[PDB]
Amino acid sequence: HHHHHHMPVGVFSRQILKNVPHLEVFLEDSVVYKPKGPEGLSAVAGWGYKSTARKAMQKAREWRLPYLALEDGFLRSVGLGHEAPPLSLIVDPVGIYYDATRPSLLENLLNFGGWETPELMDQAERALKLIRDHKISKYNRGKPVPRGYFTPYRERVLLIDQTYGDMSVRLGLADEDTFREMYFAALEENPGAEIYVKVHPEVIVGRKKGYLARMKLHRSVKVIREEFNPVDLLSHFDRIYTVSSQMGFEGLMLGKEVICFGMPFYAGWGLTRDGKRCERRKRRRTLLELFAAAYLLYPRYINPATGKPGNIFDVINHLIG
Ligand SMILES: Nc1ccn([C@@H]2O[C@H](COP(=O)(O)O)[C@@H](O)[C@H]2O)c(=O)n1
Ligand SMILES: [Cl-]
Ligand SMILES: [Mg+2]
Repeated sequence: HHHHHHMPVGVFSRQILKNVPHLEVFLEDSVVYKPKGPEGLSAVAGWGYKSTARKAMQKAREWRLPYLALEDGFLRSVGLGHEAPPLSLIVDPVGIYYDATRPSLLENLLNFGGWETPELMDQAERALKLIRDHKISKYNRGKPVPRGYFTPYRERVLLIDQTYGDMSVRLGLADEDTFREMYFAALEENPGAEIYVKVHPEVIVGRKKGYLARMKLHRSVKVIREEFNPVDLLSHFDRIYTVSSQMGFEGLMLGKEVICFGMPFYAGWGLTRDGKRCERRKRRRTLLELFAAAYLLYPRYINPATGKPGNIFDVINHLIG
């Protein structure tokens, strides 16, 4: 009893526990809704930058309590956010991975270490191979790219579109017009190539609007609105253009050349071609090291079969079946 406490985490939105019934399992603490004061609390938590989340941040500030930034894990589910609960959860008491304006737990892991062991790196190799072999991604919904869709050996590049309102854009040091710059930069650099734009799945299903999807591009540009498996789609390109999408890291995991126009969580470590700078990120990292911290250590996994705390391999085995 000396090594544990009964001090719960405060939240200011009932929507968190609604969308994540196993929230307390992820947090390893109890949750309480709208506490009137800090006494008895071990932290406050919020989801993204919605109104209620910013109120939680303010209370953390007021009360001098840690603020836990909660997000869906990098491996989330078989289905989009509105289809099922998340299979892993990111819980960041420092900042949040997509916010390049401050440190985050993930950035701290990458900068200063404390975790690189032969045993962990072996696990990372195993998990990375399984994800590549089984074409696993965040949502695991898309269909395969049929043979004949792409012309063999034809030069082509891929631009990744995102959802309007994505906080990772502006907190990744970019803005709405960065997507237009990314497009014309790709044109100028690849005069002989075909240009493909992949619309975000949430925009395909009509729940959100996109940046590039709303633009009027040259008729020769091929805008993809079919719901292809993203890692299957990526296999048909060598060079990827992205502002701040997680799909850029999925491309990096497949060894593609990733040109970043924002500063996402995986940029600034020496593995990407960066149009932005982040002086706070100093240590160079290999892909395996970046993957180990970002996918194995940083998220909190549940064993989908038991509802109890687990690891990345529990979710992988669940996604395969
Ligand atoms: N244009 C896009 C952007 C993202 N995605 C998928 O959605 C996930 C989340 O991407 P965002 O970071 O852009 O929301 C990606 O890791 C990828 O699996 C996609 O399939 N097509
Ligand atoms: Cl919230
Ligand atoms: Mg998203």
